[PDB]
Amino acid sequence: PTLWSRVTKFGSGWGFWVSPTVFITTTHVIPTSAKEFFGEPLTSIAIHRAGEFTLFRFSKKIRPDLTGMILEEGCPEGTVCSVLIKRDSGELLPLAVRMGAIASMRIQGRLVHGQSGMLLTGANAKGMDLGTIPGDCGAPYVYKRANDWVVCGVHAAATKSGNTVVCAVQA
Amino acid sequence: APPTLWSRVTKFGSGWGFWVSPTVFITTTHVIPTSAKEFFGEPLTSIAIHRAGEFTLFRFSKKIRPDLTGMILEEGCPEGTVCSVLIKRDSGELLPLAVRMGAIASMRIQGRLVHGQSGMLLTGANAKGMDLGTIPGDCGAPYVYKRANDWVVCGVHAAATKSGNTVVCAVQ
Ligand SMILES: Nc1nnc(-c2ccc(O)cc2)s1
Ligand SMILES: Nc1nnc(-c2ccc(O)cc2)s1
Repeated sequence: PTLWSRVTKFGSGWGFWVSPTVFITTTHVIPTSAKEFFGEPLTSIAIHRAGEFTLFRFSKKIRPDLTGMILEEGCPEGTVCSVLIKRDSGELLPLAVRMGAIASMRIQGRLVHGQSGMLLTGANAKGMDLGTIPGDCGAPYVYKRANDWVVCGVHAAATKSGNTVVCAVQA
Repeated sequence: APPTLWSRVTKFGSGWGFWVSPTVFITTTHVIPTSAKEFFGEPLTSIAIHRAGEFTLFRFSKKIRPDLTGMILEEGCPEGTVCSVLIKRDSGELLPLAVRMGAIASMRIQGRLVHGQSGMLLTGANAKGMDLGTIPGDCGAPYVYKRANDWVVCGVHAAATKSGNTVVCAVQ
């Protein structure tokens, strides 16, 4: 029983199973041509979009091995989240992120709205194993609170150092 | 981390060891099977053993891993160096956990006395549990870091606190 089981390759990045029926990802990684996802006809899937945040709800249990998790709109300022990065190499890369305010930020030429954060590995990501790269978009932001894991958003963007990041959030 | 470093990480006793060269193998002293009289088809008598607390080095009289080149082993690393701990987990999953290295320290952990180079994991607020942190079976996994032009190995996983971010690297 692991959080990592819920991180799934999806379009040009990743997504996360909140429940047996609920899948979250970053809008810009979703395929733009499709009749079905995970074997289910697109005609039977509810899609809820808010900027760079997308939620899918399926009409049957795709992952009945899972329990439903808490999903919240971002987290308090100063929370140290973990971004759960999967790589095509086979690497699992949980990185600490100190979270700040919600904002519209300029990132490599584009405007991105979500919760800002800064990696604790700091300086420059120097090595692919201490920061994010473009293929990582849709990875989840999580933290432990009392006994429960909380998911509060998905990886939307990062500056050239790979050290300022944006977490797209619900609503 | 490069495939040539993960190929050196070998399942061993109750954890792992690390091939520094074709003839040199390092591990954490407490993962060694205390009854073992033979390793990789060689008798104990044909092997040189160097032991300093939780650090153990094996030197063989012939090439066990001829596919490898010798790499640099140092005695810990400068304070503030960021290392990866190269942890293998269930079914080809590779978990290179980020750690900021601190001072040489002596601690009591789970009642046991441990000595080596302390570090603070950079994976979450606290690393309690297997998704963000280390578990007993991780002991012996190597601490590596990249410099300008190459990679260095600077010790082996010896211990971690109950419910915190603190780990200890046994050093030469
Ligand atoms: N549109 C929706 N917003 N939240 C939903 C949710 C959250 C947590 C769960 O475990 C399952 C569903 S549905
Ligand atoms: N006693 C020893 N300390 N270091 C050794 C070493 C280092 C790098 C190598 O490639 C091979 C051996 S032997």
